[PDB]
Amino acid sequence: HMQFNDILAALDIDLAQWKGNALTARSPLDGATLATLAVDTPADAERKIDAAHDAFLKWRTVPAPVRGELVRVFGNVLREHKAELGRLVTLEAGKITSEGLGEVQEMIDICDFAVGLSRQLYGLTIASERPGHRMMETWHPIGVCGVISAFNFPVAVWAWNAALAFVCGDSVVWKPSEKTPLTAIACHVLLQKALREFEKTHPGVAPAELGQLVLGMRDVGEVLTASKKVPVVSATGSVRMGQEVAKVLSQRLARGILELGGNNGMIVAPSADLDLVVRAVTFAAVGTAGQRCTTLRRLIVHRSLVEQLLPRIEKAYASVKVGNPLEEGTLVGPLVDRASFDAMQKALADAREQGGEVKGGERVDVGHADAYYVRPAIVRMPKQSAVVERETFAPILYVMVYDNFDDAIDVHNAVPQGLSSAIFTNDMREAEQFMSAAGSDCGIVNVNIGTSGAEIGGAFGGEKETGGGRESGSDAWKAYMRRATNTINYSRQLPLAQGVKFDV
Amino acid sequence: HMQFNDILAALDIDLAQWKGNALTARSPLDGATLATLAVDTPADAERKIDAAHDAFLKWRTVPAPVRGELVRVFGNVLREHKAELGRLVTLEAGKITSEGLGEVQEMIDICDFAVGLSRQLYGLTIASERPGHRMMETWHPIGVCGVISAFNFPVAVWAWNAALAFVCGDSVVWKPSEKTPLTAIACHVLLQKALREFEKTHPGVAPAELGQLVLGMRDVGEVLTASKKVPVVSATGSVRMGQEVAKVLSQRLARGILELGGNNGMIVAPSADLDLVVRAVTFAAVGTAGQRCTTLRRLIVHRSLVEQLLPRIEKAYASVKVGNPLEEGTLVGPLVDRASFDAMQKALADAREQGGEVKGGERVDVGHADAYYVRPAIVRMPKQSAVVERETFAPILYVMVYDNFDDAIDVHNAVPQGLSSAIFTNDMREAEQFMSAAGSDCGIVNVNIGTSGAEIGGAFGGEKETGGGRESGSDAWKAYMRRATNTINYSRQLPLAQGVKFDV
Ligand SMILES: NC(=O)c1ccc[n+]([C@@H]2O[C@H](COP(=O)([O-])OP(=O)(O)OC[C@H]3O[C@@H](n4cnc5c(N)ncnc54)[C@H](O)[C@@H]3O)[C@@H](O)[C@H]2O)c1
Ligand SMILES: NC(=O)c1ccc[n+]([C@@H]2O[C@H](COP(=O)([O-])OP(=O)(O)OC[C@H]3O[C@@H](n4cnc5c(N)ncnc54)[C@H](O)[C@@H]3O)[C@@H](O)[C@H]2O)c1
Repeated sequence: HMQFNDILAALDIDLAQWKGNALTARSPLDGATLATLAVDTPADAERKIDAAHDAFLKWRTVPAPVRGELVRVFGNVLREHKAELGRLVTLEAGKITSEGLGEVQEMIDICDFAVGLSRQLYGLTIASERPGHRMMETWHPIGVCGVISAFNFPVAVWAWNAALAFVCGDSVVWKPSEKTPLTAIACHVLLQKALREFEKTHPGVAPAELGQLVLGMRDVGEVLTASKKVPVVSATGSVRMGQEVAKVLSQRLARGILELGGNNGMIVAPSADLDLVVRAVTFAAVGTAGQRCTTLRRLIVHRSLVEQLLPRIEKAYASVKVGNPLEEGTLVGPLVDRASFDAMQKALADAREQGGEVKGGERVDVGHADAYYVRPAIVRMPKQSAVVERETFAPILYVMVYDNFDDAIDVHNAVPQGLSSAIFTNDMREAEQFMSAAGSDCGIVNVNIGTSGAEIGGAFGGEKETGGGRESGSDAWKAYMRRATNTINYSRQLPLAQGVKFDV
Repeated sequence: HMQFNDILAALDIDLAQWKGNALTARSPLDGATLATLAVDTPADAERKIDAAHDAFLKWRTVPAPVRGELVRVFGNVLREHKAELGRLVTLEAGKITSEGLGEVQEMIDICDFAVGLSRQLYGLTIASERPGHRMMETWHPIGVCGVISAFNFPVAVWAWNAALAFVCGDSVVWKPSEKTPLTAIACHVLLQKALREFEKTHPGVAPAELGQLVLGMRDVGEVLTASKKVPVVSATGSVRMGQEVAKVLSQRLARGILELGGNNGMIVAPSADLDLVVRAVTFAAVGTAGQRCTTLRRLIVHRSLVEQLLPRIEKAYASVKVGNPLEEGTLVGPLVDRASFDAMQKALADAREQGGEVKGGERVDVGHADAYYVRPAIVRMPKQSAVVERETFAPILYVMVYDNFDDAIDVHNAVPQGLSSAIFTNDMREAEQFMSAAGSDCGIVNVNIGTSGAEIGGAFGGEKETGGGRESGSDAWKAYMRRATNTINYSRQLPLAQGVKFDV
């Protein structure tokens, strides 16, 4: 049990430098104010973008393996402060202590992955059709990387973008969610510590302005997306946010990494391991109070399994501990705020109007009118009606029955989102069909592991309204750089004159 | 010498099936009407998009090597009709006979390249951190591929997109420039011939509606870009077109391959091979009457070379034959239309107001008031002023002097476009600096080969206002498919209960 001021002190955060009376930093745990903060003006945001661009001009000529060493040092700083940073994630995002720790560990893991990439950043050498010419494809730092992040992963989304961007020779301007500024301040402070350690061993190499933190409301978010000095913006959030950002990027022909909403489903086929299913369903649907973008929200269960499987899931649901995420034993912490609670209860009301039968979903009183805890809900639906197609960012699992596998695929694919997906089956034919071109239409398509089944090494992102961006693994790093095709003529041969007078 | 009706007959085009009184197909050679055509209504366009989507649903499960066989057959059909199709390109786009032939040969070359890709389409198998799990990245046909193309490469741009899209399991809906419909009709007719040959050896495999041709004005172009059944649109044209298309794509969170304008420059450094430079400059600047998107428009010449080099370029310029592109000896055919001529003369007027000294640029009378031939212009400019930053799609080469190499790079990079670029030097240090992160900012960056130096095997496209899309070589094919990250759990191990009641 570390108090809030102990956390700040252990992170070496001096709140006096960030205090103000513009932005209230609230804890979902009890609704209490953690601190009140100053915010950037639009002009402040522009100035920070100018400084990040100057930083980029220096950083882009630093050898990438040297750039990776800063990221390696940053990984070690995060390791040293993992417990306190994780606790801050719990206080501000409301997730249980182990998920706070787990989210910081994701930051650390991507640092080490990016260190590996810092010795790669592979283009190609390519055969040329021209005699005495050589051809290659090279990759180059692109410029300032804007990062717009959501409340629910307040540190790992930024780390995923910044580790890659720094290794790729970019500076970063970060505008975190106005709901989670304190975790962002902490990350920024820990980065400054990394830069100080790196400056000891690499004097003059890293620009002090490499990472920028912009705190505030829509006005500074709009400065960032409209800035002609920011050639790529990674934007994580709602579908509506992504549409608006993409419109601004398009107007100035800039690049987007769009990581928008999910509405993730699982098909449970007749041969599924039910002992495995009941656990995988429960944990993916109720984890983080249904506030992961990969949260399981749709369950498509074969008719032969309903009578066996559903009472087991209901039994697990009822035994899940909802409570303050600081307590040992808690599995489900609070929803982030009232708007989230209201949208949940509205979704459930819609579900009932649409023929659904709701279990769970009621509010859990913890003694605070401005803290919103709920029992996870599981809703038997006669079809995948309008409410099921909405992403309600809350623990609601809609259950639909299917008979024919092709029909289950169609139902699975019929929502407008396309982030993650899973099939539980032991039949290799169904598993492969689900992963095939006519199967799941999502960016993440898993077999016998739930919809949060993803790791550093894989490209992370989705299709359809999820926006098409990819982060983290595979060659996602290319989105932080610009491709060049180079043809080099080392021949002394002159082109044919074609009757043109070239003689001296 | 093949007459127009001979060309149609040899291509097996029955004009009676395409004739109408909506769209006039005009030849830039003499301004004459070649034919008057029917056009698609918005509803026609929607119906064709529906048919292409149905075609996609069938084609996406055809093995890619089988899909490549259709493209191989298409390549052979193009070989058989190369002379006549090339002649049609000359009549409609106005380029000289060898460039008409050369453009069709690009279609043929990309077919064979796509045949190779049809046995690849590589994703990854990737280590997983989870015991008893396997992870991989797979690629899948994405859906209908919209293709919007420009007048000046009326057949190769479509071929570049369609060869890859077909091999990648996509259908194609093509809306060619309203300025070059007849070349598009020919390509579509030749594709139908390929489908008939393929149907003999592969009965029932390829959907008849795999390729669609949409002829008409903005109204059908806007149906295509707004269609929710078209997940990717490849758009080749002006910067303004690309901005408008990208806005529509963004609103529905769809993917763009944007191939917009260039404003391509060459740095000539003190050690350059001047015999080589004078030829490379002349051919890249005046070729196709300055109507390539890679046309050389800006020359940044070291002061020590000006007195030697510029009279040699002027001498070559004056000897260039401007005339009807059907004539042997012609190097420079006509501008496409009056609007192009007027914009050229306006640019030259602006250049003079901005201190420039113009040579060439006057109209060449060929006896037709509606045919626009010009002498290529070369303009000595005191600086890279406002007119030089505009892309004027005409043969105007602006010449700026430089002293310091870093300053030349800044001037080279100061325009808003970013397609292709070149440095002519024998100094390896300058050549590498130009290709480095702080060098040319373009998508194509060449050494001792001009700004049209590109080939099938390289990714083709640019940065900045050029829009960021890539076509043809390297892994450009990924833009026609959707990535999936697959994690497969084949372990029998249950997750920890975490105190949740899972027992039966
Ligand atoms: N795809 C992913 O990787 C991923 C990861 C985490 C969360 N999410 C999604 O995020 C959502 C939950 O996060 P949220 O509630 O914070 O979303 P949100 O859209 O309300 O806000 C996300 C961020 O965008 C900013 N923003 C909003 N509108 C903006 C605009 N027009 N211009 C500039 N900035 C703007 C916000 O200030 C915030 O920083 C869910 O839909 C969830 O699925 C997706
Ligand atoms: N980047 C490349 O690979 C490449 C290749 C060839 C040409 N170009 C560029 O193309 C331009 C010359 O071609 P152009 O004069 O035909 O260009 P353009 O922009 O006038 O037209 C291109 C195509 O877009 C269509 N179009 C225009 N506005 C549209 C809209 N709002 N919605 C839908 N469709 C729309 C036109 O009908 C035509 O088919 C130059 O700028 C040149 O640099 C680029």
